[PDB]
Amino acid sequence: SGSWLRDIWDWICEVLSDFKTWLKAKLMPQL
Repeated sequence: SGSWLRDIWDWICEVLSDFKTWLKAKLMPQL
């Protein structure tokens, strides 16, 4: 089995989620 891509998504989604909050926090001029 691969058993490797699952580990990559574990840290990729975590690091990506943190940046999403940082970007969304300064990307809401008009809502």
